[PDB]
Amino acid sequence: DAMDITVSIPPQQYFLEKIGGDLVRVSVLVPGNNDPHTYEPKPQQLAALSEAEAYVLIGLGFEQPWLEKLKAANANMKLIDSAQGITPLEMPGRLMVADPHIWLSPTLVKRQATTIAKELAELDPDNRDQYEANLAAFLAELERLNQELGQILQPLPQRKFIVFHPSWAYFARDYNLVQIPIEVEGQEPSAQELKQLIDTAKENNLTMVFGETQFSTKSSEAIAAEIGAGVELLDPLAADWSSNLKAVAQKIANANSAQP
Ligand SMILES: [Zn+2]
Repeated sequence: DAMDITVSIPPQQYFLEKIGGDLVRVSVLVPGNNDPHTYEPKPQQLAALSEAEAYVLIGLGFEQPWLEKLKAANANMKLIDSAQGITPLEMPGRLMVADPHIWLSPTLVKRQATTIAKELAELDPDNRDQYEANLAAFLAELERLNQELGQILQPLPQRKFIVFHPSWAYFARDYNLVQIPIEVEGQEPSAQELKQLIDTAKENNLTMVFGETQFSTKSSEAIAAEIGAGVELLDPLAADWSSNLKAVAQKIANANSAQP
């Protein structure tokens, strides 16, 4: 019957569905409207883990906060580090911690899905073919999306974009963009740092402040007001992954192109 796999975030469900089809029944630990960095799994969720045949970790220390509770919920549960074999980027803040947001890189997702499929075929060999097949289809979908995002951003005069939460480092890396984070987690306590950001923005004529759906937009609205730019939201946990990245790229493009 359908194999019960659990994942940390909505985007992973997208990948598991593409790879597993009706052979998997995916459960998500962190809701899309929540900040996974300060998320605490609920008791009902820990209880349900006893049925999970495996759990797909994002890796790179993303699940560290509840990593142990997971093993305690089920030691038999196979932990799938979907980030293995990938060279990570350093976090914007402290330059000695890996950046976990690799699920927003189409190219890197190819690797993530490949690790998932390989692992699903080990627990359920009979369907090894459907997994490898679904994987191939998905990969090709990825290269397509990758190429599509490239034609939207490549010609953009402006390569920098201001974000609240720094969750697009890997995405901005693939398409030669630079995210300027409003939030930090261990950098310089310079209370005026946000002022340097505003002046840099004004001089480069940045026209938009991209806040994240999972966080308050207060500080982004203020920043934007001061820079004279607009405020838009990007949803890094959107379940509708593929279509979401395209909308994102499109917003970037509308903001980083010669303006009216
Ligand atoms: Zn994040």
